[PDB]
Amino acid sequence: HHSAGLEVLFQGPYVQAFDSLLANPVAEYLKMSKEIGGDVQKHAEMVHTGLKLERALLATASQCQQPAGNKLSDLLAPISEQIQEVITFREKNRGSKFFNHLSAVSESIQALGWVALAAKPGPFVKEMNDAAMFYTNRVLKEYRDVDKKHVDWVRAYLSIWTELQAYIKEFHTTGLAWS
Amino acid sequence: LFQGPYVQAFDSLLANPVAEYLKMSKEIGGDVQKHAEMVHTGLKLERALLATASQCQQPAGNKLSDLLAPISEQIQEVITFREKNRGSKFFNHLSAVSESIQALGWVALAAKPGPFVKEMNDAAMFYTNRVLKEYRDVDKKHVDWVRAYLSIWTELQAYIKEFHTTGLAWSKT
Repeated sequence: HHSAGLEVLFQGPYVQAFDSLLANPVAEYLKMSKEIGGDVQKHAEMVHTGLKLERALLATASQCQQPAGNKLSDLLAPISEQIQEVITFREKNRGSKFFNHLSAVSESIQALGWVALAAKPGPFVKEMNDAAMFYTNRVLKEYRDVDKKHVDWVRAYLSIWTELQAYIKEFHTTGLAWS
Repeated sequence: LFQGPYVQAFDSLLANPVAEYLKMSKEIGGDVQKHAEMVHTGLKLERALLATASQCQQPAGNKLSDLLAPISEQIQEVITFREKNRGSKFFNHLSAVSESIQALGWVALAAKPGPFVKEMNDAAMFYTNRVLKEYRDVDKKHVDWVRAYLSIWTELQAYIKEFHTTGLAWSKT
């Protein structure tokens, strides 16, 4: 029937593989972000939308021929706007009580842009996760023996990019496999 | 970073209704703010699918459903929020959104997308009329919220009529 509209659909193989690797880190990161609240919670919602746009692009690639140099930026404009949204939130909230949490995310979120690389996407995400780790090391120093929910937040966030590296390694090693 | 023709034409029509809806929802807060963030996410996936349609040759059956699977998940997330928040002080605001959000599913139809979105707008209108009955003469922010939300689907219909009147136009090459 038409009144029901678009029913829930099963994800194709590219996204199924992505979800099996990234579901548990993403869920834990979203749980701990809600527990911390404030700016950490607001930022996680933006990261979660970035991840949802990551899956939408993987689905595109599984059914689409890689377009011309210029024509690809038209496909990546939705994910690059979301990456910038996550970055400008940190830039506008420099007075935040959770600045290092905001910095860990803004300085690593560009990892979602691995889909724009035709060579070495894995080392790119490793370098992004090294930047997240610098700021998360500060969160650990401040909260390791004060608030354990911040310690799990750090571990949960960093494993998103560790699990993204495992996904790229298994399926898209030499770059996102376009149709 | 810069948007393609399909999405730029969408933004020309939907940027101001969407912004107004998000600002009013934040003013109301609570469950209305929570729901609007889910609607904004759905609208972002809509744009992503319009960018896919501009550069991609139309897929058949299962290949097409694989493309639509991200947005279908988000539409359902908007719908399950209302079904799980029946004890809400903003139940009609919640109902207005969940009974109309399937308008984002127009991208799946092979014919007549406008009357489909119109029917979703009729459902939004039934419940927004209950928000108006209740909150006009109480708080005019709810009146501005209704006007903002209904105009999203009014401007969507103008986008469909102008560019994708017989169905979503996919790339021919």
